[PDB]
Amino acid sequence: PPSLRLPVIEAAFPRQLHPYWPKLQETTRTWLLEKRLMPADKVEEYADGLCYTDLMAGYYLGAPDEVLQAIADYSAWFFVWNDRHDRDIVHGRAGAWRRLRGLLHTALDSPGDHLHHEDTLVAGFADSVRRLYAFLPATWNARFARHFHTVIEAYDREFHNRTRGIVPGVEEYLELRRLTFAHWIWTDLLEPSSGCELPDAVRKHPAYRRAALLSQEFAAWYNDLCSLPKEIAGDEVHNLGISLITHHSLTLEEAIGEVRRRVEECITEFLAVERDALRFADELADGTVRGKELSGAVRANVGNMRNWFSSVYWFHHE
Repeated sequence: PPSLRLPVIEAAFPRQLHPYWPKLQETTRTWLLEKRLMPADKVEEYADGLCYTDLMAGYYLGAPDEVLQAIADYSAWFFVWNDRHDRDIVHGRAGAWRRLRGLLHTALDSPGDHLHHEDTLVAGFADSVRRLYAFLPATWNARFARHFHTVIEAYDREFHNRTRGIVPGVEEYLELRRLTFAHWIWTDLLEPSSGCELPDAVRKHPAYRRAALLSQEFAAWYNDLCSLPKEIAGDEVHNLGISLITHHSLTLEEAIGEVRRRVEECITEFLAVERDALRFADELADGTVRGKELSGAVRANVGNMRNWFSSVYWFHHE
């Protein structure tokens, strides 16, 4: 599909695949069934039909197998939560949504108290979170939590928008989508994948931070690009293209053009800033053992920021 083809990705971002990929799919399918997160037909479709675990296998290269599996299971949980959210919206279950919203905040802080919750979606959350908390120091766990609390609240904003038929302005949508897509969660997960919690001064370096953000922007905006045409009109669904059509009087074709332009700007800016981020990685190798460790971690994470582009792109195409 010409609107969806990106010659730069095909030329410049060779696909990578974590060797654990076959076991990843089997184990995630088993986990989804064990936690009763979705019925069998839906679980088989997710793991075996669309093979969603490949998205993670093409992203977090170098992760230990246990970390990758924890990420894939969390990402599978996230898919199920999004489905629940959409269903709550379509059927107006404000009460069930508010309850879930509050339960997820509570379980994020104390997963242990929620492993056997009556709501299997909450129990599955608690199990994934508990597992993700076992890899790095509590400082990383608290950052993941702070970021995820923010994601939950953004889902609540989208709930009220969509149920009341409010289409967010373009700039309002960009900001919200950074939260509902969970940009900063996938960014956080780079660190257990490379075995190192990065100090604030390192991950807040402007080359690292901008590289990290652009990687997520591409994923989110390319997703919106792929799905815009077949989106259901028109006020009760969030998509950059729809905000443009609604608030900028664009036609569908024009909006597709604007979303694609933004996507390409993301790729070309990433190519420029990635080089700065890799230079920073080298600069961290100041001769010491610790410097070598940090340098390798940043280099690995920046490599994965790049891998996300091709993982996302080829997943949509295949």
